[PDB]
This record gives sequence, C-alpha cells and structure tokens, in this order.
Amino acid sequence: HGYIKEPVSRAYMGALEKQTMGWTAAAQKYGSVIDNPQSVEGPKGFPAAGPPDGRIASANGGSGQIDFGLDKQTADHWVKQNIRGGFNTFTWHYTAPHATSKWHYYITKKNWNPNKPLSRDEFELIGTVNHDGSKADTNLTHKIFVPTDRSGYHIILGVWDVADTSNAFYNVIDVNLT
Repeated sequence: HGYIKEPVSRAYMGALEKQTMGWTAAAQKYGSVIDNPQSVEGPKGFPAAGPPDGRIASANGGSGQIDFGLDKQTADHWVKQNIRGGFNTFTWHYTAPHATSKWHYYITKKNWNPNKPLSRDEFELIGTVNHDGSKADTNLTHKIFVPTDRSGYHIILGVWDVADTSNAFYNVIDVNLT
C-alpha cells in the first residue's frame, strides 16, 4: 500500500481536498478514496493485463477497498498541477512497502481525449524502474524523463508492481505540462 506523493497523485489530491472541502464534498468529487489514497490496488501485468479500460484510475475499485469515483474523466473534473517537460522526480509514500518487481510510468499521447474514459491505447511508456524484489522503500524516488513534445492537460500514470502478490498500485497524476 502506497501512493505517489510528489507530484500529487489524483488519489492523494483526494486526501488533500478532504481537509480543505470537508468529507462530504471531497467524497462527492473523488469517491471513497479520500480516506485511503494508498489503496488504488488492482491486478498486475499492465498493460497486457491489469485493470480494464475505463477502470485504470480506480484500479477497478481498488480490489474492493474504494469505489469507482476516480474513473470519471472530463477536461474539467480533476485538479491539475504544473510540471515541466524533461527530467522529473516521482516520490512514493508507503504504508506497507511490499517486496517490489518494478515501477513503470506512462504519459497520455499528444492526441488523447480528456473527455473519455482512460484506455491503454491513450498511454505511452516513458520509463521503467526495475527492482531486485527487495522492499519498495529501498528506492522511494524515481527519475523519469517526461516527453518534451507535449503541452497542456496530460495524465501521468505511475504503476507499482508488487512481487509477492498478484497486484499492483495504479496512480494517475493530472498535470499541466509546460
């Protein structure tokens, strides 16, 4: 269990807006993830397997731990944060830092549709961090090159594949790319 804390993952933005908007208003916006940003958990093997299209952002209900609120997708729904093209760092916060196979990072393609459910074919791989099966917390922060050929609203997907389970953690990040 864990989430991407910097940049602020959509899930963690849910936790953060719980403090500012209140439990009811934040939950209306994000669903039940506001209480458990660490539990966006689904089957591993993305992209050939894993959560189906339209269920990527919630990891298909987080294996029962959360609802489908993260799967809404509109140009306007989510809080964007600014990021620059080029090298960026991605820091996970862990509540249970399981033995890990890899992390892998994707960005939406230049022509993606921000008003449709997220699908695999809208993402391209941008970096892969292989791990030796040791606990996640032996490599907390990953240096990933975000494409410089792209601007405006994009989604970065970070995925954490857990070595000792059939699962992975899926954290979309809403970004304004400059």
